[PDB]
Amino acid sequence: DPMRVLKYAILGLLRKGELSGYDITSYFKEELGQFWSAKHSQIYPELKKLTDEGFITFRTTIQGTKLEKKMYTLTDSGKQELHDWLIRHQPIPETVKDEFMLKAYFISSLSRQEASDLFTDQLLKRKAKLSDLQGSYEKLMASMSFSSPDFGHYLVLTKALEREKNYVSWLESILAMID
Amino acid sequence: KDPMRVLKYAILGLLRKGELSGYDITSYFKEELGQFWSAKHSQIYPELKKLTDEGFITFRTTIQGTKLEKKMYTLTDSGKQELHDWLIRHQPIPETVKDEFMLKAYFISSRQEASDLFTDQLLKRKAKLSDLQGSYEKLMASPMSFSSPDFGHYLVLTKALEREKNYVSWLESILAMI
DNA sequence: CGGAACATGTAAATAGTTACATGATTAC
DNA sequence: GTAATCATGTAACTATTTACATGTTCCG
Repeated sequence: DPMRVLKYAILGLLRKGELSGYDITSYFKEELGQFWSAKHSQIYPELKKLTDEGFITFRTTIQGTKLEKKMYTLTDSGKQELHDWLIRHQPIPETVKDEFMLKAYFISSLSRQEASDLFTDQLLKRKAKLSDLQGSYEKLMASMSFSSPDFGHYLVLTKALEREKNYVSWLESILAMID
Repeated sequence: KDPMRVLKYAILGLLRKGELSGYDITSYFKEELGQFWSAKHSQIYPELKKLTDEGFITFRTTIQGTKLEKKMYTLTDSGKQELHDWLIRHQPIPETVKDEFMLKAYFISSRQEASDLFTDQLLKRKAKLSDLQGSYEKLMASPMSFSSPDFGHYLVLTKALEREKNYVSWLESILAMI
C-alpha cells in the first residue's frame, strides 16, 4: 500500500477553503516547509490525480484580465479520506535522514583541524537559522491555546525552533570535545 | 544541480576502515547509523556496481563455507579523495526535514482525537527513547574522546538520544495545552 | 531437520528534483 | 523598462521501496 503523503498534504492544506496549486507551493515554502515540501512539478500532476480520484474539485477564476488560475475545494470524499488518515496511528520511522550526521559517523577520516572546521561551519549556519526561526516565533506571538486558529502554525514553529536549539547545543558539545 | 548521490558517500565512508560486503553495508544501516541514513540492499547492490565502474572502489571474491561467494569491497585512491572532498565540503543545511506526524500536527483544526494521536506519539517515542538509552549504556561500558575509535558511533547515538528527548519533551508540553 | 542469518541480485513501482517550456501581473 | 512574482504545466532523470527470485551456512 503506497503511502502517498503528498495527497494528504494537499487535502490537509485545502481543509479551510479553496487554494491554487500556486498557493499550495507557497505554503510548502512558509512554516510547513520545515516538515514537508514539494515542488510545483510534483503538485500539479497530483492535483490532476486527486481530481480524477474525486477527492477535490476545481473552478477556473481569472486574475487581472487573461491569466487563468484553478481554485481547489475538498469534496465529501476528500474530507473523509483526510480524516481517516489524520487519526490513523502510524509507526514512527527508524530513519530521519541527515547528511551532516552521516558525515559525523565518518569522523575518523578527519583530522582534529578538519573536523573542527566542519563542525564550526555547521554551527554558524544552524545559529543563523535559529535567529530566523526565533524572529518568526515573535512575529507569530504578537499576532495561545488549542482553540486558536493559528495552533497548527504554533505547533510546526515551536517544533522547528526546538529542533534547531537542540542541534546548536549538541554541536557545541562536540566542538568542546573536538577543540 | 549535480546529483547529491548521498548513497555513494554513505558507502565510500562505510569502507573508510577496510573491506566490506554489500551484506555488511546493509547491516550497518540497520545498526546505529540507521538513525540518520539507510538504504535497502536493492539499492546498495546496483550502487556497488556503479562505483566499481567508476573506479572509486574495487572488489575481490571471497568464499564463505565451501561454495558461497561474497564480494568484499575496498576503496581506491580515487575513492579516498572522493570521500575526503565530500567530508570537508560545506553543504547548505536542508530547508525541509520530513516528518509526517508534524504534517498531521499542522492540520489539527480538523480535541479528544488530538489527545489520543499525541498520547500515542508520546508512548511510542518514550519507547524508542528507552531502547536508545539502553544502547548508549552498552556503548559507554565498553573514557570517550575525539581520539576514540568509537567517536562516530558516540556522535550518532548522542544525536539520536537528544532527538527523542526533545521530541518527548515537546509532545508533553503540547499535551498539557490540550 | 529446521529456522535464522548470511549472501546477492533484478523488476516494478512510487517519490522527488531538475530542466524544459510559456505567459501575465504587480510595483518600482 | 524591467525585474520579481504570479501562474501552469511536461520531460528526463535521480532516489527509494516493495516484491520477486535464488541459494548457502550456522547453530541448536
